[PDB]
Formats: sequence, C-alpha cells, structure tokens
Amino acid sequence: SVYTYFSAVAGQDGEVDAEELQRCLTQSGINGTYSPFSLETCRIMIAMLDRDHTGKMGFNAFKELWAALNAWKENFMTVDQDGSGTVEHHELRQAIGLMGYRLSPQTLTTIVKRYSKNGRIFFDDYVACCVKLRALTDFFKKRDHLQQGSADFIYDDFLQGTMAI
Amino acid sequence: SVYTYFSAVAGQDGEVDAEELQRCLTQSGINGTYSPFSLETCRIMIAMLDRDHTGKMGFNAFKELWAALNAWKENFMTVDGTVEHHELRQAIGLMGYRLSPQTLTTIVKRYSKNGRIFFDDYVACCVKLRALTDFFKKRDHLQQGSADFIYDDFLQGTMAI
Repeated sequence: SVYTYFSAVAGQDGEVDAEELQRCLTQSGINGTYSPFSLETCRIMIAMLDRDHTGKMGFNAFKELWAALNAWKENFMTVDQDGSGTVEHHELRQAIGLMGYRLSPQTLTTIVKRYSKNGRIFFDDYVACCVKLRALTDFFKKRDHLQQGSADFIYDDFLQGTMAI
Repeated sequence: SVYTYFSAVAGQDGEVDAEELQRCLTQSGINGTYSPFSLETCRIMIAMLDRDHTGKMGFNAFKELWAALNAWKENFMTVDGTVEHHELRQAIGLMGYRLSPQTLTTIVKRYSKNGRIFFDDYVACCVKLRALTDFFKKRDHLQQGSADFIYDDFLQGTMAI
C-alpha cells in the first residue's frame, strides 16, 4: 500500500514536498520500532532524487526511495548487533563500508562525530547519512569528468549542489 | 548573561555538542516567539566554527555565533512566523552572495513551504551558506572562483556541514 500513503499527502500536482514526504513516511510506519524521520532527513531524500530541481518528488521517484529505504533499514538491522534501535560508532563505520564506500579514517570519524549522541547513532541520522552520502557522491561523480576521484568546481555550481543536499 | 546559558548546558569539557547548543539557544530566548532551532541547524552552527574538528563548540566560538545569530535575527525581524521567496533571495544577496537566478531558486525551494520560510530555516540557510563558502574558499588557492576537491576531502567537508 505504498501508493495509499503517498497519495494521502501528495499535493494537487501529484507530488510531495519534504513536509509531505515526512508525513507520508511517518504514516507508513516504515521506521518500525526505530525513531521517526526528521524534516532535514526528508529534505535530503528530496534532493537525492530531485532530477528536475523542483524540491518535490513524484511517485515513480518515491518508489525508488522506498526500495532504497527498505534496503538501508535492513542494513541497519544487520549491523545493529544488539536490539536497541541505535548503532554504535563501530557499527556505523561498518555500515558505510558495507554500502561500498572507501572513506579515510578521518572522514569516517568526522561523520561519526557529527551524529553521535552519547556514543550512539539513531535511525534518523543513520538514514540521513545513507541518503546524504549517496546524494553528495552522485553530485561529485558528475563533475569528475576524467573519472579520477577528483573534480574542479565553479563556486556557483558547488554552492547550488551542496546547499540543495 | 550569555555565559550563564552556555555554562548551564556545557559538558565536562566546557563545550557544547549540538543537542546542548539547541537547549542553550532555546533557554536563552534568542528564538523569541519564532519556532526553536532544529537539531540540524545547531549541527551546522557547530560545523561552521569547528576549527579543531570535534563536533563541539567552546564559549569563545559561541560568543562569535551569538553575535551572528543576533544579527541574522534582526534582519529576519526587520527584513519581513515566516518571510517570502522574494525576501529570502534578497537577504542572501545582501549578505554579499552574488549567485545565479537558478542557484537562488534552488536554495529557496529547499526550505520553502507554502511559499514561506521559517526562522529556523532562514538561519540554517545563513549558517550553511557561510560554512560551505569558507570550506570552498580554502581550496581556491588561485582565487579563481573555482576549486579542486579530491573525493574524500569533498565528502569530509560536506558531510560535516
């Protein structure tokens, strides 16, 4: 019943903005026993799939988001050794590697320190991390024309993309 | 009594993490009638002044933040709980940012709700614009308005902010 939750909050244009996406996801109960999603997290979700640069999301893109969310949640449940509903530093760093990222120790530490609350990473931040990593990497890859692991950005292009995400 | 609010929530290390900063600012009343700052906004505030990379902020940095916050708040209260699309663009330009029409629209579209911008979002925008520009400026050695980023460095800076 993915469509039921989506259509219940979509605007007359048949799309959801971040606030409506938050409402849709919350009503769907996809987070299960974990924390519900925050508006910021949903804003990053919109950015991740915002190919039209509109701040909105149609159902086809939502379907893609839904499947990705299903996947990241499973990964969370997998690395969440204990039940708790929150993961420890080591488990987050592990999850990131599990998703295919090869980040330096310093970078992983930066990510951990931004989200850590009493040494734990809550579900909303875990997902925000997954979505933001993907969106920033997609954005970066498009400017890495020679496929070298480097990119040269013009200020206005850099600011547009990073402010959006 | 800025220090009073700060020290009331600061940790054993004399610094505040994002959650403590959120509490500090709320208890300080800087928010007034407007809606309190979100955890995300406070996280960007820390990132903006996180020179030693710890995800925490000491009082000296907080003093700088407090001054900036008060200034952006005045603009919000005197450049008009929300503002409109036309006014946000205005504020961005006034802060010295000369961006393209598309870039300004993209920024406005991320926060816009029913055509309005809430106080928390207005400030988040101000803080993020400053953090990102500082980060970018540091890689623009020739000051050409362009900057190289090695993937890992790019991710570290943008995930922190």
